[PDB]
Amino acid sequence: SLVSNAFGFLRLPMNFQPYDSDADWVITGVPFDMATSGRAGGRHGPAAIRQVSTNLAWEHNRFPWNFDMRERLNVVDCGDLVYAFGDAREMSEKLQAHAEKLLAAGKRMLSFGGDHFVTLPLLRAHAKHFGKMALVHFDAHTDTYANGCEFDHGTMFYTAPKEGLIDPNHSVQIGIRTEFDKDNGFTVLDACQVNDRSVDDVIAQVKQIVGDMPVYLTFDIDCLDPAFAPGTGTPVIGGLTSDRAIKLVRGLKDLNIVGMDVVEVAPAYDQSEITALAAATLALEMLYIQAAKK
Amino acid sequence: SLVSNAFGFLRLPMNFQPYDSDADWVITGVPFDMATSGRAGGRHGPAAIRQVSTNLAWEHNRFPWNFDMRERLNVVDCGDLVYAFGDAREMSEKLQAHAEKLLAAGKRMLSFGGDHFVTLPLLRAHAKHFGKMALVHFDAHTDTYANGCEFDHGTMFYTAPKEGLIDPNHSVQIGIRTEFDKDNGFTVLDACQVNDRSVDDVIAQVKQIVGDMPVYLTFDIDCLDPAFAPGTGTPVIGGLTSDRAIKLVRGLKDLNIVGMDVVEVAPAYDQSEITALAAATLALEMLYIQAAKK
Amino acid sequence: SLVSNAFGFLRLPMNFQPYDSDADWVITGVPFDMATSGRAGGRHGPAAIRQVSTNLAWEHNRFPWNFDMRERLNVVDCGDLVYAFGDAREMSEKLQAHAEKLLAAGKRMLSFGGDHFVTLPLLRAHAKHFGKMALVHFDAHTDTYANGCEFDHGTMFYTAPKEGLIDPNHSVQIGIRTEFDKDNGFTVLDACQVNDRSVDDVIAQVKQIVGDMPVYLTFDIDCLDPAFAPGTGTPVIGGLTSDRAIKLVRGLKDLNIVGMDVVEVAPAYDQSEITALAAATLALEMLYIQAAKK
Amino acid sequence: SLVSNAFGFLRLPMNFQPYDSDADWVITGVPFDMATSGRAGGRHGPAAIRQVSTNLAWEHNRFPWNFDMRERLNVVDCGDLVYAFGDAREMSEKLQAHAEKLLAAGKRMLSFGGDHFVTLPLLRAHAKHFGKMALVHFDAHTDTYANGCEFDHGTMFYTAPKEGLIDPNHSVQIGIRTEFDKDNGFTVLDACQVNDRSVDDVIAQVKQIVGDMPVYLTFDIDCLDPAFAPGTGTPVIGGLTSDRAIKLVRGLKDLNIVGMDVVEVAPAYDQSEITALAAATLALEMLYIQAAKK
Amino acid sequence: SLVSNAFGFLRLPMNFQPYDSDADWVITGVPFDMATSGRAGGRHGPAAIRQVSTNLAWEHNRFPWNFDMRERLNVVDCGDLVYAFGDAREMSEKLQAHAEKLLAAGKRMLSFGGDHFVTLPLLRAHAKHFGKMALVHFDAHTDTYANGCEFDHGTMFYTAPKEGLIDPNHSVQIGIRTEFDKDNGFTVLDACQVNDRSVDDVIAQVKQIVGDMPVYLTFDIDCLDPAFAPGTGTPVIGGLTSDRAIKLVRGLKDLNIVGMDVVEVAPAYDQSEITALAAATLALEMLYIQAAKK
Amino acid sequence: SLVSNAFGFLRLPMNFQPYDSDADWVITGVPFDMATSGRAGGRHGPAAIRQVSTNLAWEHNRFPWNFDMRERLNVVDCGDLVYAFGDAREMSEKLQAHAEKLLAAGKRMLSFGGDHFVTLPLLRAHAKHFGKMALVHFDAHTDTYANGCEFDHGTMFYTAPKEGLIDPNHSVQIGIRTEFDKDNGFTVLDACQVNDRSVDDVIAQVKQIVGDMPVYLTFDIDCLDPAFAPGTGTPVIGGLTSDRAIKLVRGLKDLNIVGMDVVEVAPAYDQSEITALAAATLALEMLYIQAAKK
Ligand SMILES: N=C(N)NCCCCN
Ligand SMILES: N=C(N)NCCCCN
Ligand SMILES: N=C(N)NCCCCN
Ligand SMILES: N=C(N)NCCCCN
Ligand SMILES: N=C(N)NCCCCN
Ligand SMILES: N=C(N)NCCCCN
Ligand SMILES: [Mn+2]
Ligand SMILES: [Mn+2]
Ligand SMILES: [Mn+2]
Ligand SMILES: [Mn+2]
Ligand SMILES: [Mn+2]
Ligand SMILES: [Mn+2]
Ligand SMILES: [Mn+2]
Ligand SMILES: [Mn+2]
Ligand SMILES: [Mn+2]
Ligand SMILES: [Mn+2]
Ligand SMILES: [Mn+2]
Ligand SMILES: [Mn+2]
Ligand SMILES: [Mn+2]
Ligand SMILES: [Mn+2]
Repeated sequence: SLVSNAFGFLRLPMNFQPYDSDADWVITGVPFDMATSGRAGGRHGPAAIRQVSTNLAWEHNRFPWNFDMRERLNVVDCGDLVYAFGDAREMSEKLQAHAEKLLAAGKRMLSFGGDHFVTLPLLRAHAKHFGKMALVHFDAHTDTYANGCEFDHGTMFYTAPKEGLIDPNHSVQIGIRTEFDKDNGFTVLDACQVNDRSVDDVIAQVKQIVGDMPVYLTFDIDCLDPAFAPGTGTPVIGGLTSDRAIKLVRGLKDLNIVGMDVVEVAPAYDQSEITALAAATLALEMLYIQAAKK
Repeated sequence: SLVSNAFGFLRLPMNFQPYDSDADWVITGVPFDMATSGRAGGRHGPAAIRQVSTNLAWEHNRFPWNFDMRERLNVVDCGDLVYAFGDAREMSEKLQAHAEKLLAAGKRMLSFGGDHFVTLPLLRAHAKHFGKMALVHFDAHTDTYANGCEFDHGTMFYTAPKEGLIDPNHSVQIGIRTEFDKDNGFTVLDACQVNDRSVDDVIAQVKQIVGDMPVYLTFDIDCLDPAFAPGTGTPVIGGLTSDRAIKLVRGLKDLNIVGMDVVEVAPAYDQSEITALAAATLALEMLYIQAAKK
Repeated sequence: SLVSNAFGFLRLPMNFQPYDSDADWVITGVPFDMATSGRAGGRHGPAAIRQVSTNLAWEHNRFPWNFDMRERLNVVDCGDLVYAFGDAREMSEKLQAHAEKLLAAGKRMLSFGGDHFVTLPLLRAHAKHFGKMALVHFDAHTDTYANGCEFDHGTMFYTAPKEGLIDPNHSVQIGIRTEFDKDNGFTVLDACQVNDRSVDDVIAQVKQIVGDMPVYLTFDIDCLDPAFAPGTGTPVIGGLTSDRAIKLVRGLKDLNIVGMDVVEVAPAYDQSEITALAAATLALEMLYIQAAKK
Repeated sequence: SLVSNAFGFLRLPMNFQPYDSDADWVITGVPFDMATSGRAGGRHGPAAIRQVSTNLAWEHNRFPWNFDMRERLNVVDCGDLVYAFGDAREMSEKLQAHAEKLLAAGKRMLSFGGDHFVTLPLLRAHAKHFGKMALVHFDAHTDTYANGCEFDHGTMFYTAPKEGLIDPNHSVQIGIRTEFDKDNGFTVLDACQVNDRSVDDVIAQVKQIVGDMPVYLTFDIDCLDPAFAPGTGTPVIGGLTSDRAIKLVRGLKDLNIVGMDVVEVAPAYDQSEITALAAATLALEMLYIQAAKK
Repeated sequence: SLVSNAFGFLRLPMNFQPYDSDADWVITGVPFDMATSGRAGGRHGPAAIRQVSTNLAWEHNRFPWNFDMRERLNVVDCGDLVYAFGDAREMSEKLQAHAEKLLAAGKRMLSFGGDHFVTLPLLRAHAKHFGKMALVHFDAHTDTYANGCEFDHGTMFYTAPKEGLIDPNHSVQIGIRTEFDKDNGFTVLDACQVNDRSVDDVIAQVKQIVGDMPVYLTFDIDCLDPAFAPGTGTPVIGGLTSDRAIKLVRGLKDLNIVGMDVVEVAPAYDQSEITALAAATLALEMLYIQAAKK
Repeated sequence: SLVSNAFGFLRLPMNFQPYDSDADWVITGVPFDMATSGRAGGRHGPAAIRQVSTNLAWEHNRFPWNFDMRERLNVVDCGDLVYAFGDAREMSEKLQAHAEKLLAAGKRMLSFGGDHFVTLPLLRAHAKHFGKMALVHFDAHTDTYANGCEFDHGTMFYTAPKEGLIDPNHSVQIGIRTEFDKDNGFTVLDACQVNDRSVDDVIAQVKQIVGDMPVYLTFDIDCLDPAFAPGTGTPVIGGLTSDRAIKLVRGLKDLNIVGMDVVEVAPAYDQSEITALAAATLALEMLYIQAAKK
C-alpha cells in the first residue's frame, strides 16, 4: 500500500458508508456555524481537530492507559455532514437523520463541531435510542437561554429539557463562569469552585447527580481558560486548565456514556494549534474511557 | 478640553443624532455578518477601519490633494447601526430606515461593512432619493447569484436590478476574477485586463458606461489581491494592488457619486492591520473626490 | 433609535463632558507610551479593552453576582485624554487636571492605560481629594526605582511615597517576580507565595496591611502569567492565573477603594484578544465590587 | 447521502485505490520534509492546499474558463504517500513506485509537496513512461547544485539531466532570483526580466525553448514574491505576483504537459492561508489547461 | 566604549575562543534540527532565547536571589556550533569534540538546542569527564525509543544508558505525559502527579533517587503546558506551569549538577516570545543554582 | 574551529573594536525608538535584519552579480550602539561620536535602525568627513516637519538642510505618498509616478538631480507597500514592490555613495520575517553596488 485509507481523526480509516459497517464508534464532523453576537466559529473546527490529532496517533497505548483503544474498539471517521453548510434547520434535520441511522444500527457517535447548536439534533436522535439522558456538559456557558427562538445559538439546553431529551435534575454543567439561572434544575459546578476543589471531590458529586442514567457527554472547548483554548468564538477568563479538564474526563470512566461530542473549536483564533490539540486529546480520552470498559 | 468628541473615523466628531445635524456626510458602521460557505466577516470591520484610520488623520491635506477635505465637508461619524446584530431581514429594515432618514434630510452616506449584503438596503434607500443609479462595484465577485433566496449572501446585484434600484446596463464591476454571467447587462472589467491596462484607459471606459447617471460606489475590499487585503472572508488570488485601486478611485472624481460604502473587512484574518488601512485609505479617498467638487 | 450612544466600554454611554454629568463612575482612556528598555505598550490598550468588553456586556448580572452593576451605578465612558500623545510631563499635567476636575465634582474614576506611569498623575489628584492612600498594586514589577528621573518608566512608586501620596507601610504589591527592595516599606506578596497560598489567606493579609485607609487599586496586566496575558510590554514568567487574579480582586470588596486603573495592555503582542479580555473582565469586576456596596 | 466521499482537493472524490480506477488525473500528497540550512517545509503543505481549495470549488466554470474542468476530466484524490515520513531515499523509492504504477495504468498525476526533492522521483517515473522531458520550472532557485549528495535539498535538477530524465537545453526556469550557473543548458528567465516583460513575450520564448517535447511542469510556490507567498521555507524578495504567475500558467495551455506538481507550501509560515490559496489556484489552473484540450 | 562585546545571552560577553578563557561557564548554541513525524524545531531556538533574555538582564540580583550570579560566576557565550547545520552524525562528532575540549579545560556548559538529540553528544563528553551521571530530565516525552536507529529523534535515553553514560536507576523524568516504558529503570514522575503534588514533595523524591551522583540537567521546553510553551515541535496538553517548573528547578539547588541544557524551543510556533522567555528564565535559574553554591 | 566569529549580518565576522581594524565597511545596529503618534519601532530591527540575512549568505555571488562582494570588500559587524537605549539626545551624541571615529579612520558605514531619527546624527558625522551631501531618500514620508522640536520624529530633513549637512536642491525623495511641502527644494518622486514610470526613467532623473555630489543613501522600509513590508511603525498603502525597490537601488551603482542606512523595521508587526528579509536584501544590494566599483 503506497497510499492509504488512514486519512481521518488519529489516522483512523475513513468510511463514507458507516451505517452498515463493522464500526463500534463513528466520528462525524459538523462544520456548522451561525451569526452570533460575538465571533463566528467558522467551518474548519472537524478539520483542525483531525489534522492536529496526528500528534497523538504515534502512541500505541495513549498515556496513561495500559492498552491501545484501537485494539478494543473499531472506530471509523465518516467525514463531514453535507448539510452543515445549511441553516440551523436544514443542518438539524440532516444531522438527526444521520444520527438516528447510526444509532439504530448499533453504532455510537463521537461528533465534532461546529457551533454548540449541533448537540441539539444529536440529543434528539440519542433520546430516541437510549431514552431520556443525563447531560454532562463542560462549558463556560449554560446555553439555557429561554427567551430566544427555536434555532438560536445558546438555547439548546432550554429546548432539550422541554422536549424531554434530557433530565435537567440529573444533569451537571462544569466550568460555568457566565450568568446562569440557578433554579432550572441543572447543577452548575462553576469554574471558581471547580478550580478550587480536588478532581476526586468533583467527580464524586457528578456521579451522585448522574446516578445510573445514560449520559450524553458534550464538551465546549471554551470550558478551558483562553490561555489553553484561545481558538474559540466566545472566550471567558478564569477557566479550567487542560490538566484539570482531562483528569475530570478520565474520572467519568465508570458512567454509562452513550454518546459524546466536542464543539466550538474556532481555528481562526487558534494559536499554534493548541486549542485543536486540546480538543483532539479530550476526544481521544473519551474513546479511551469507552475502551476501558471492554 | 481634556477629553474630546474626536473618537470616530479619522478622529472626526461623533454625532449619535445625525439626521438634523449640520453634517454634509455621515459615516455609519454596519458590523453585520451571516453564515457563509467560507469564512465569516465578523463584527469588527467598522471598528478596525476607524482604529487604523488615525494613521491618516495627521495629514492636513491628504496626499496627493492640495486641500483639506475637513475644511470643505462637514463629516460626522454616527457610530454603528444597532440592528447589525439581527438577521439579514432585521438589519435591512433598520438600515434602510436609517438611510432614508439621512437622505431625506439632505445628508449623504459613507458606510462601512460588514458583509456586502449591507449594500442592498442602502441601494433601496438611495434609489428612493436619487432615482435608479449606475453601480460602480469593486469586487472579486459579481454578487449576481440568481438561484439563492432574497436574504442570501452574494445575491444583492441580482435583486437590485430586479427591483429597479440600479441600471445594470450602465453599471461596471471591476476586479472580478470568479465565475460570472456574461449576459446580465453588467460590464465586467475583470482583474486580468484591469491589471494589464492603464488606469486612464479603464477610467475612460467606466465614464462612458456610467455616463451622467447618479452613481452608487461600493468597494468590496477583496477586490484587492490577498497580499494587500488578507483580512477578508472570501479571498481570491490575482487581484489589484492598493496603488492601482486608489488610482482608479481617484479617477472617478468627475462622476456624480451620490453614496458609497466599503465592505468585507474581516479583522480576524488581517495581518498588521494592512486590510483595515487599505479600507480606511480608500474611504478617505472617496471623501476627497467629493470635496474636490466644492 | 437606529444608531446609538452605546459605543464605549461594555457598550456604556459616552459622555465627552463628564464633569457635570449624573455619572457616579467615569472611564477614561490614557493611550500614553514612552521609550523603554524593552517593548513599547503602544497607543491602543483603552481601545482594545473597550472593543473586547462586548463579550461581557450581554450578561445582565455578570457572573457570579446576583445584581446588575448598571442598575446600581451610573457609569459613563468619556473617551481618551487628548494629551496622552504628549511626553510624560504634558500627559501628567493634563491627566491630573482631568482627574482633579472629576474628583472635585464627586465622580470616581476607572482609568485604562497605557504605560503604568499614568498612575502617578492619577495618584496626585486622588491624594488631594481623598488624602494619603494605601496602594493595592498588582504587578510583576514593584516600580520603585529610585535612581532614574522624575518622568522615567518604573519610578512611580518611589515618587508617590516621597510626595506623600501613598503610605508605603500600608501598601501591598501582589505578584512581584522581579528584583525588588525589601526595606522600602511596601509589603511584597511575590507570585511564588501568592500562587502557593489560598486566596482567603492572601486576602486576610491584605486587609490587615491596608486597614481602613482609602485605597487606590492599580492593576498592571503583566501581573498575570504571559500564558494568560501575552499582550504586554514587559512579560515575566511564573505569574498569576486569571482565575486567581479575579478571585483576589473580588476579595477586595470590603475595602474602601476610592479609585482604580488597569494598565500595560499592549495589543501588538496580544494573542486572540486574551490579554484585553482579561483586562476588561478585571475592570468590570472592579465596578462590581463598588456596586456591591450600594 | 448525509455524509460523503467529497473530502479531497476541491471536494473531489477520494480513491485510495487509484491505479485501476476510471480516473484521468490523480492527486497525490507528499508531505515530505528534510533538514535544510533555512526553515523546514513541515508535513502539512497537501493538507493546507486541500483545505483552502474549497474557496474554488463553488465556481462551476472556474474563472475565466467557459467550461467546468470536472465535466471534462475524471479527477480523484488518492490521499498522501505513506512513506513521505521516511528519509529522502525511502520516500523516493515509494513515490517512484506509486508514480510508475499510475502512469503504466494510463493515469496522469498532479502532486503536492512537501520539499521540492519530491519532483526527482516523479521525474524518474515520468521519463520511463513519456521519455526524456522538457522541464518547465517556476522557482526563485534553480536547484542545480552539483556539489552536494544524491539526496540533498536543491540538487534535483543536477541529477535529473545526468540521469537523462530531462533535456536541460529544452528546459526553462522562470522567476529565478538567486545565484545560478549560466552555462548548464537551462534557460533562466529571472524574475527581474519576467516582471518587466509582457506575459505573451515570455510565453512565446517558453514555447520556442520547449518545442514539442513532453513537458513536466513543476511549480515551487517561492517563485511568488513573499508578499503573495509568505508561507514557504526559503523566501526571496523581488518575485512574481500571483496575477503574473497564473497568467503564465494559462499561457502554457498549448504545450504537451504530461505531469505537474506544486511544492514548498509551508503552512507554519502562511498568513491567512494566502500561500495555500495561491498554490490551490495554480493547481486548479493546471487541471484547466489540461481540460481545455478535451 | 560606543559599541560593545555584550551581544550574547543576558548581554554576557561573547568569546569565540572559550577553551582557554577565564570563564567558569560557557554557553553554546546548537541550532540542529532533523526531519520528524511532527513539526521541525528550526534553526533559531539559541537565537530566540538570547534575544528575549534581555528582559532578564536589567535585574542586578535576579528574583528571588539575594546576589548577582554575574558577580559569582564568569559566564561567556561562545556563539553557535558550526556543524549544527550538518546531519545528526556530523553535528554529534563536532559537538562532542567541542564539549570535551571545554570540560577538559575545567569549563562547564549550559547549552541551548535545537532538537533534544543534541543532549546525546553532550552526555558522551560529560561522562568522560565526570563519570556515569544521574539524569534529571524535564519533558513530556521519555525519549527512550528502543526500536529506531542510532541517530533517530527520541532515542537518546535508550542509547545513553546502553553506552553507560547515565545510570537510569538513579535518573528521573519529570512531566512525562506520553506513552512510556515502566520497566526501563528510569523513575517517571508524570505530569498528572507532578501537577497534584507539592513542589517540596517532588523535590524530596528527586533527591533520594539521584543521591549524590553527578547530575546532567536537561530541560525540554515541551515539559511546560502548550499554554506556556506553544513554541515547540511536539506539544502535549496537560503540562506544567512555568511557576511550577521554575520552582522545581530552584529546588535542585543542593544537587551536584555538572552540566545542563535547554532544548526544543521552536520560534516559528512561539506566540509573543513566551516560550523563548520561559526557556531563557529557566536557563538563568540554572546559572543561579550554580552560583548559589559559591 | 568548532564555534566561530561569524555571528553578524550575513554571517560576517563581528569586530567590537572596528575603528582600527582592516575593515572597509562597518555595520552598526542602532535599536533606538521614541514615542510616536502611531506605533513604536521597538528595539529589535538590527537583530531581525541580522537573523533573516542568513537566507542570503549561502549565495557565493549574490544574484544577479557576477562577483562575491565578500572578496572585494572587508565588511565587519560591530554590533549595536550602547546608547541606542538612551533618549534622542544621548543616542545622537554617542552615534555621531561612533560615526566620526569610523569615518576619520577611513571606514565607511552601513547602519541599521531603529527609528529614522538615527540618520540625523549619521549625517552630522558624514558631512564633517565628506562635505555637504546629496540625500537619496526612500520613504513614504518626507520627514521635513518644520514645526516640531530638535529631537522630534519626522524632523530630520528639516534640520539637516538648516545645518548645511545636505543640499536639498540636489536631494531626491522616492516613494513619498503622504502630505509633503512642494517648495522646500527636495525633489519628490512620489510613489504614484514611481510605480507608473520605468526604472531607467526614474534613475536617469535621480542621476541628474544628484549630479556628482557625495550621496548619503537612507532607506526607510516603509517606502515598500505594506504588502511587502508590513513590519513598520507607520504604514501607508500604495507603495513600491520589493522588485521595483531593489531595481532602483541597483540603478544607483554609478553614484558616489559615501554612506547608507536602512531604518524603521518593526519586527513586532512583521509577518513571516518578510520585512526584515526585504531590509536585509536591500542592505546587501547597497554593499554590492559599492563592491561593483572595485
Ligand atoms: N452565550 C453566548 N455564547 N453569547 C451571548 C449571547 C447571549 C445569550 N443569549
Ligand atoms: N460568492 C461568494 N462570496 N461565495 C460563494 C457562494 C457561492 C455563490 N452563490
Ligand atoms: N522595570 C521594568 N518594567 N523594565 C526594566 C527597567 C529597569 C528598571 N529601572
Ligand atoms: N537553495 C536553497 N533552497 N537553500 C540554500 C542551500 C544552498 C544550496 N546548496
Ligand atoms: N516522541 C516524539 N517526540 N515524536 C513521535 C515519534 C515516535 C517515537 N518514536
Ligand atoms: N510622519 C510620521 N511618521 N508620523 C506622523 C507625525 C506627524 C508629522 N509631524
Ligand atoms: Mn456551549
Ligand atoms: Mn461556551
Ligand atoms: Mn462583494
Ligand atoms: Mn467579494
Ligand atoms: Mn507596572
Ligand atoms: Mn509590570
Ligand atoms: Mn525549488
Ligand atoms: Mn525555491
Ligand atoms: Mn500573522
Ligand atoms: Mn525531549
Ligand atoms: Mn519532548
Ligand atoms: Mn499568534
Ligand atoms: Mn522615514
Ligand atoms: Mn516613513
